[PDB]
Amino acid sequence: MNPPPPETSNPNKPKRQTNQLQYLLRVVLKTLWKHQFAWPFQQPVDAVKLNLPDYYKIIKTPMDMGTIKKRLENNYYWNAQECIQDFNTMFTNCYIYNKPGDDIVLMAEALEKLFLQKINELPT
Ligand SMILES: O=[N+]([O-])c1cc(Cl)c(O)c2ncccc12
Repeated sequence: MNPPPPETSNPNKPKRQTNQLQYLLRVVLKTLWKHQFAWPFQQPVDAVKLNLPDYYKIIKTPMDMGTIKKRLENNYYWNAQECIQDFNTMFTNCYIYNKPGDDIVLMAEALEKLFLQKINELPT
């Protein structure tokens, strides 16, 4: 079945809140969340429901915007770069599992371009 979801808290990890990390939540994630193509990325891939029994055979560092949102809400990250790496893992996993031009990939590519637009300029 499905693996445990990625952690959204960790008391051994030091927490921080920066202007940039608040912006990644309130502006970047909250607007990506509203996109019509966001729904596949709002929660961990349910390989059992989706009948993708090889998914977690191939994807060993899963990530999703639901997990990122909870991390941001928990101040789980030390800096904005940690959060941006999670977004990139999410996108890269989708391009690894799937193939150019697949419906799910076109959705990921639309979100990625939007994501790149929004982090082009972060607050001070
Ligand atoms: O939720 N989904 O339907 C979903 C999400 C993600 Cl992130 C994927 O890579 C998928 N790949 C193939 C089929 C469905 C997928």
